[PDB]
Order: sequence, then C-alpha cells, then structure tokens
Amino acid sequence: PLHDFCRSRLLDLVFLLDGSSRLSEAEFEVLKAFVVDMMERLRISQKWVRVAVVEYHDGSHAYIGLKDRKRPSELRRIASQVKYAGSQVASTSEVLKYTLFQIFSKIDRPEASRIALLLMASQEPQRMSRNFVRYVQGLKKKKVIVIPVGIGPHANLKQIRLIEKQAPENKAFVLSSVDELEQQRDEIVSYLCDLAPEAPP
Ligand SMILES: [Ca+2]
Repeated sequence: PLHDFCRSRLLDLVFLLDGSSRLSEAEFEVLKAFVVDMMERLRISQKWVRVAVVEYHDGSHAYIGLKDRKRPSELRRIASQVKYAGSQVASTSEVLKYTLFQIFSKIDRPEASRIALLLMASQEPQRMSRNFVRYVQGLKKKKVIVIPVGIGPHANLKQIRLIEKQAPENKAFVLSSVDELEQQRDEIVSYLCDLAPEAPP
C-alpha cells in the first residue's frame, strides 16, 4: 500500500523527460512508468504538491502544467500516455529555457519549494548549448532546484556537472539504465521531499 512521501510538504515538482532516440520506445515507457510511480507517492493538489510534465526533443511539449486543476488520477493517466518522440536530439537547453521563462516566469507560490527533475539520456548538439549556463543560473536565482538524472552512457555528463557544481542541493543521480529507476525511486523521492518545506502547525 502506497504512502505519501511528501506528507505536509509544499512543493512544485517539474518532470523533464528526454525525448530522444537514445531511449528505445520500451525504455521511454520505463521512464514514464517511473514518473507515474513518483506521482503515486505524492499528494497532488494546489495546496500541497503541484506537478508538471514536459517531454523535450528539439522543442518541448508540456503535457501537464502546475496550475492544471485536474484530478491526480487524470494527471497520472496523462503522464503514462505521453507520446514517444524518438527524436535525433533532446535539447536540455531548450527545455530549461521553457522551464525558466514559462513554467516559472511568475513565482505565484513562494511558500513552496520548486524542483526540476531533469531526466537525461542524451547530449544535444553543441550549437544548442550556447545559453545553457544562463538558463541554469536563471533557475537558481528563482530558487528552482535543478536535479539532473543521468540515464545511460549517452547522458550529457558536462551539463550534469555544470548543474551539480552550483549548490549541494543540485545533487545529480547517475543511472546505467532506465531499468534502475525503480530501484532508486524511493531514494530519489525522499531526497526531493527533504528539500521541501513543511506546513506550519
Ligand atoms: Ca541503447
């Protein structure tokens, strides 16, 4: 029986899914299954934990927004049905750009923590990485904690370290495969929830 990992926590949690062909279609299903497992362990509500789910390729698609006032069961259904892209490129810079200038353009919930879970399995072409550091620093200034999850041997290690070295909060998780997500799930959620503040008594 599932239990609320973030109980009494105030958190905006953003899931960023690598949409490149570095993940097979089945592997991408495992990634999505991970996201759903995560959501199952959260109390999704505007008053507690809010979620966002974005799949990024050369561009990005936001399947779920933080303000989307749909029932949790619906949000989890949407996440599990995110379409496989299998794009040649997954632009981390573009999706961090979207996270900075769209999702967190306005901080309407300052009393909550903001966490961006960047699930990476690829490495964007260098020409697309010109403004990467700027987006990462912009997110830091808005008190958005970016947590990189490097999956597989093709994950952009340089960018993972660039995010990690900013602050101890930006702890990076490294996995050899999507298959390892389930085993490290509870650890990851616990780390996330530990960063989130509690509601006052
Ligand atoms: Ca492979």
